[PDB]
Amino acid sequence: GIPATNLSRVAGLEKQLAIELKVKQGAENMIQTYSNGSTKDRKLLLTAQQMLQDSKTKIDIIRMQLRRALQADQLENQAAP
Repeated sequence: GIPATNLSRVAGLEKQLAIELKVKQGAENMIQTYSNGSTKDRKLLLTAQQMLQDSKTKIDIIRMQLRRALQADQLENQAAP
């Protein structure tokens, strides 16, 4: 998964982030819309709330993985004993 033509590792991590935005942003859009007046569904309201909580949690997890990816690839001098 070298950061070059391969784009194997980059594509995997990048796509994951994209999916998160779709679900997270999607949930937020629904929550705000409900407050407006149109839908204002109570059952749906809570449902979206749960969606956002789970979605955001996974995002932070993936972010950590990214940083870890760069650390491993970099190595920096001799590997620590």
